[PDB]
Amino acid sequence: LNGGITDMLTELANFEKNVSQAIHKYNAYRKAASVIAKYPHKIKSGAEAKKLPGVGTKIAEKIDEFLATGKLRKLEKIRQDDTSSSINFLTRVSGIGPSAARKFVDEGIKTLEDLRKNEDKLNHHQRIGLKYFGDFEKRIPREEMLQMQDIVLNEVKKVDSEYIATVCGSFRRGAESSGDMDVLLTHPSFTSEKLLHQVVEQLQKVHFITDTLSKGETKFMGVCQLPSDEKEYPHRRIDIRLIPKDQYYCGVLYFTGSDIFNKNMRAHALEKGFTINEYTIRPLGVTGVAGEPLPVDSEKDIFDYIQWKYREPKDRSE
DNA sequence: CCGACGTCGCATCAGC
DNA sequence: GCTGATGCGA
DNA sequence: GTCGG
Ligand SMILES: Nc1ccn([C@H]2C[C@H](O)[C@@H](COP(=O)(O)NP(=O)(O)OP(=O)(O)O)O2)c(=O)n1
Ligand SMILES: [Mg+2]
Ligand code: NA
Ligand code: NA
Repeated sequence: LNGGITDMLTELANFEKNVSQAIHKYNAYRKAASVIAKYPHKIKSGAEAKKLPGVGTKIAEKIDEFLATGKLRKLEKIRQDDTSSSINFLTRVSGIGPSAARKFVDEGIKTLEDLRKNEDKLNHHQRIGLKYFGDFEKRIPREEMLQMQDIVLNEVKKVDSEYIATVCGSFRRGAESSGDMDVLLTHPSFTSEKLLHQVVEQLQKVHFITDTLSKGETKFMGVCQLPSDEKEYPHRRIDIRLIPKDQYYCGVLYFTGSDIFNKNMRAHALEKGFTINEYTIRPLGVTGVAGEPLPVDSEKDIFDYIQWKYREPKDRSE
């Protein structure tokens, strides 16, 4: 409905993050683009827009300019700027953030072609990002996510039948496609008071996991691909997080999302005397002092503690 | 007016 | 060599 | 850039 406005605010958001290194301004523009994306009328003026939470004076002014001229001078200008447009573009490679993109552009390295002929100036993550630049920008249809899930749940059970693994994120909520696969792993032997490596190893042995971005005792980030004389599947981003059993369901709730649904839930639990981080749910004592983590054995437990009726993953976009 | 705005695991760098 | 900081993508 | 104490 207001596609021109929300694209403009998303573009400005990227320049803030990537060129100006102004992360809070990036988040501001994104919040503004979001609140406007959901607004159920075609906007007529910046003043109409300013009524929304996240839209302030300068964005109301920007909308005014867009509506009257169909563009924004400042944006048109930065788009045409070689240095800035190249900086913003390089950050599309995974592992090249604002700072590595600035340095490349400083020394004349501006395009994927230039990155291709300068491998030795790329760290390991950035090579993998460049290798899969196009793949990493595709979404994953549900059907492939389900085949991916089949492999992961199978290999994980085969390594030790007492692992518990859950694929979270937009997939756990039932979305028709997904940007990545987030797997949450726990084992009854691991609580708060080798397990990851065994799983990653087995997924590599069956050639499901094809590259490693980073790997510690608790978190793996990397790349995987379904088996193929039909055209091969795109490489996909996979994360595997190993979480102590007593924190597993807080992890699951959180890494299931949505973004927005998380936020309300956290707020609802405040205005109920509980604090929910990704790890624990804790009570707030009569003056804001957090007490001990409360036992949690399922998602539902958390929902009870704060008297909300267990909400299905599919019903969690807010 | 003026500070918050999410917090953290891992890879790699910067300082010693 | 060791420790803390910073970049990055969550 | 926006919000709010
Ligand atoms: N800023 C953020 C980002 C993520 N999250 C939580 C909720 C998300 O569903 C979950 C995973 O983040 P995500 O993978 O970027 N988004 P999600 O999987 O829901 O959708 P897609 O990856 O399919 O685009 O972490 C959050 O609470 N705040
Ligand atoms: Mg996701
Ligand atoms: Na990047
Ligand atoms: Na990016």
